[PDB]
Amino acid sequence: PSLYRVLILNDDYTPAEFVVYVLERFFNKSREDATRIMLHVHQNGVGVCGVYTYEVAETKVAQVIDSARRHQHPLQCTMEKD
Amino acid sequence: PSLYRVLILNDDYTPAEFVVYVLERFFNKSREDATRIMLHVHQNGVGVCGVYTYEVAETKVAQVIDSARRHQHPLQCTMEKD
Ligand SMILES: [Mg+2]
Repeated sequence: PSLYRVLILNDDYTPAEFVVYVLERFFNKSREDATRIMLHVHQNGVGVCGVYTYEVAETKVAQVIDSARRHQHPLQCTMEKD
Repeated sequence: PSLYRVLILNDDYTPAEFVVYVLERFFNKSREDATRIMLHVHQNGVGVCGVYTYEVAETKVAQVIDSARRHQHPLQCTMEKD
């Protein structure tokens, strides 16, 4: 079964603390891991949030976009085969 | 040790035609394949260019950044464990 990684992209608008919040809320990240991934996205432009089956990855991507827009942030989230 | 995927990230400055050029030249993509990946960059924010050993991935990333900046484009190219 081929799994899929969920990615978040950097942007200049979305607050760092919201990205940490998203990682903790939707990707079961510890505070430390969420902070490191957020910083990785900031530094490298993209970061890996988790790995799931195709349909679950689709769900996570959707949940992040929904949350982000309702929080008034343009945060971009997508997926790739892992 | 894993192989490593080379990624190109979207930005609001780099011409589509230059992204296609980079994919053709540095990642040996056919015109259609280069176009396909470029459109993924545009719509999803990131596209996969190729998968290589670590040192070769580093080389590709470097060659893309070198080419991009000399052509006055801010195109970001990075790598992740595949
Ligand atoms: Mg893999």
